[PDB]
Amino acid sequence: KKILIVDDEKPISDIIKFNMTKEGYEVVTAFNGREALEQFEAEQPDIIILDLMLPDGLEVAKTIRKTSSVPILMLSAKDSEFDKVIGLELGADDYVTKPFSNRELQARVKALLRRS
Amino acid sequence: KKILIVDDEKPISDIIKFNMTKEGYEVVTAFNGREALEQFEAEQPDIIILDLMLPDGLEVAKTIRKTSSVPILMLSAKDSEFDKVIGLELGADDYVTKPFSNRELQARVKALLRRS
Ligand SMILES: [Xe]
Ligand SMILES: [Xe]
Repeated sequence: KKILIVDDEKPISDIIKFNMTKEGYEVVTAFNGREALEQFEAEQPDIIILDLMLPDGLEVAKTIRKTSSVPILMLSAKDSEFDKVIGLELGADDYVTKPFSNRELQARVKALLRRS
Repeated sequence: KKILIVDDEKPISDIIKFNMTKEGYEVVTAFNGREALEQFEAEQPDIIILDLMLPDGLEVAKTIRKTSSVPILMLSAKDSEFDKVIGLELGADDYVTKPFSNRELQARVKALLRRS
């Protein structure tokens, strides 16, 4: 399976990339909203891990949902009700906060792919 | 023309109703998100003035846009960039803050109907 990690912090992007590669996923990366959209169209990932804050995540997920039902897992340091709810309502299938557990992230990615 | 005013404060709802009636609009009212949706479907207004905070406005406008291009003018006490931008991106044609000028509200309603 192919995962697109949309994350503007190269340290976090590398941790997720390393862990998904170890699990046997193919990884493509993007570091802003424009790159996320280009990678999305060109690579057709099976799942996207999308941070909410990008050079926004809300906007990327909105435009994606115009054409695609690809599962989106939103990742963010923002952990209030309002953040989670508006990520889910704007199309996220799931919303995990940072810092996260590597094993939980993996379990939640598999649960998204299982249902999809 | 028919205006649906979705506002959960009966004092503000009455000020807008009074002013739109004086301008020759037919007015229907709704005081929460559920009533807004019911009035929308049953009354088919030409325009909707939608407050953002309801017993949300963001959710109402989202679901409306699933089926309809009816012009939406968002009205709110929240006046930050983030509020305006996410109201517009979630489908509002316009975003006016409270307190507002009665004459400006009227001018902006007419400008929405002119283009539509
Ligand atoms: Xe958005
Ligand atoms: Xe929403």
